[PDB]
Formats: sequence, structure tokens, C-alpha cells
Amino acid sequence: GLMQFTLPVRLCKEIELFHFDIGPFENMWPGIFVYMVHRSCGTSCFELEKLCRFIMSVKKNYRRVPYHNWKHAVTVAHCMYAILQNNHTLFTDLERKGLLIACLCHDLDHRGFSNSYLQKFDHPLAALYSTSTMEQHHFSQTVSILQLEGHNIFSTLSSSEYEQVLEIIRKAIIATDLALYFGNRKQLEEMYQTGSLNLNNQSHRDRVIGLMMTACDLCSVTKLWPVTKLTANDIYAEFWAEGDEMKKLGIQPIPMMDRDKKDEVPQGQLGFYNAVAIPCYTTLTQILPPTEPLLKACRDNLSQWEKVIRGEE
Ligand SMILES: COc1ccc(CN(Cc2nc3ccccc3c(=O)[nH]2)C(=O)Nc2ccc(C)cc2)cc1
Ligand SMILES: [Mg+2]
Ligand SMILES: [Zn+2]
Repeated sequence: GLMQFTLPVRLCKEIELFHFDIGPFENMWPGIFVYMVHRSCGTSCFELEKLCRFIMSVKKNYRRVPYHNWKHAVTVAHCMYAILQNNHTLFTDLERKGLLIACLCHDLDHRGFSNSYLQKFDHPLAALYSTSTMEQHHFSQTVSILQLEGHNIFSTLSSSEYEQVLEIIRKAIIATDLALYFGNRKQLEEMYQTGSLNLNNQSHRDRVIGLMMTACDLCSVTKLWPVTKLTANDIYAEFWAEGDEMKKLGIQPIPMMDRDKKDEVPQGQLGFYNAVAIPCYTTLTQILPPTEPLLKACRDNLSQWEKVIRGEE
């Protein structure tokens, strides 16, 4: 109860900034998450005995893939922490609790393959879940781990609060399906412009939380150039392995996943920043003004990719 987590000075200061990198020491990532839960939520939010056992079961159910791994889980939860801390009064006690856990769990048991590859392969999960295939799997795995003896970090919520938090986590994890992001952001764009956006409207909050999830999930592009550049290698390592597996099924992959088209990566990154990242953090900045540093960092990295193309690196 009187047992805080403390970080070294540099981490204690940098963890509050959006562009924080959690570092290469895996054994510090659980403590960093607990630290973020305590400052975001309270030292009372969760029984430390149960939280620590939940964290270690979640860690175990992430795989050793190049990008969709335990480091990504903690990276995405830190972005959510930074968003929640810079928007103190806009979120209920349940939402702060739910969303850090949703972020930690959002890619549970990822295999390093897209929903598309599962459908072309004809993977059992694609029969069980026809849309948002992996994302419905991630929420399933989350629920399973919550029901292991000693892992129910929500036990002390009331029956109705318990149902509200699981519902927040389900919508939050489904929203990480990038296919659903485009429509969600177009709707939020119209609602903000015509002036009908209303955060006391539950359907509206849902939409806003979904965009927050997309923004935390894409946060690779809001780091300092050397983190962004080195993370892009891990992402392409998964994508090119999936492209290889497509070729094995006798399907030419999209160039994004074809390791023979590495030359086209800089131009492919421009398309991604312009079609996905910039719009995401722009709409997010419009709704939650204090998330502007994410948009600023994203534009900086766009500019760095433009320099790669112009031969300057
Ligand atoms: C931040 O890290 C990242 C690393 C990789 C990626 C992969 N990526 C960029 C990309 N890279 C290529 C590479 C080679 C050849 C061709 C391409 C190509 O056409 N796309 C996308 O997601 N593109 C995209 C997706 C959706 C829309 C709507 C528009 C564009 C994205 C982000
Ligand atoms: Mg995912
Ligand atoms: Zn993710």
C-alpha cells in the first residue's frame, strides 16, 4: 500500500514526454507499466500481487516476433499514459484503468501476420472471426488471462463497473484494427467541423477512445528520428516475412510486403504519413489539444523521410 515504484531521474522525467523510448532492458518494462498505472490511476487501483501476476501472464502470451511483441505492448501503453496525463479531467476512473490494460493487451498472441494473410492462408481464427480477426483474438486472450486464478485485477469493481471496463477494453482493442480507423476518423472529422462532437454522448466517447488507440498504436512515427527509423526495420521484417509466406501460397504480395521492393520504402513511408499518421494525429489534436506534440513529432519524421528520398540520407 505504501510501496511506490520509483524510476531513475532520467526515466522519471522523460517518461512524462510523448516521445519517451522504454529502452532495451526488458526486466524494467513491468516496473515502468506499474509506475504508469500508479500515477495515472492511483496506488489503490489494483492489488499489486494481482497486477504483477496479470503483467507476467500477458508478457508470457506475447511471442518473439520482430515488432508485434511485448516491447510494442508497453510502448503503446506509455503513449496512452502520456495522453491520459496531459488530459487529466476528460476521463473517468474506469476509463483510465481500462485503457492502460487495453493497450498492454491489444496485440496478445500476435503471430506477425495481418488479418489478410490469415484469410488467404484459411487459418482457423479466420473461420471463428470473419472481421477484425486478430483483434477479436487479442480480446479473447485478454478475457482468458483475467479468468486465471489470482489474475482478476478488476475483482474489487462492482458487477456493473466490471461489465463497463470489459466493454471499454473490447471496443478499445477492436479499434486497433487499422481497417476500422479510416471511417472512425472521417466521422470524428465531420462531427468536430459541424460542431456536433459531444463527449457526454457515449457513442462519441467510443469514437474518440478508438482514435486514441490508433494514435498510441502508431506511436512509432511520433518518436525521435533514430527510434522511428530503427522501429521501421522491425515492422518491415514482419511485413517481408508475410510477403514471403504469400509467395509460398502462390500470391504476389503487395509491394509493402515484398522484400524485393525495399528501394520503394521511403516513398511508401510518405504515403503512410500522408494517408494515415498525419490525419490521425491532426484529428486527435483537434479533439484533445494537449496531444499536439504527437502531431509535431509526426510532421518532423515525415520531413526526415522526405530527406531520405532527396538522397540527403
Ligand atoms: C511507421 O512504420 C511503418 C512501416 C511500414 C509501413 C508500411 N506502409 C508504407 C509502405 N511501404 C512500402 C515499402 C515498399 C514498397 C511499397 C510500400 C507502400 O506502398 N507502403 C504502409 O502501411 N502503407 C500505406 C498503408 C495504408 C495506406 C492508406 C497508405 C499507405 C507503415 C508504417
Ligand atoms: Mg494489432
Ligand atoms: Zn499494435
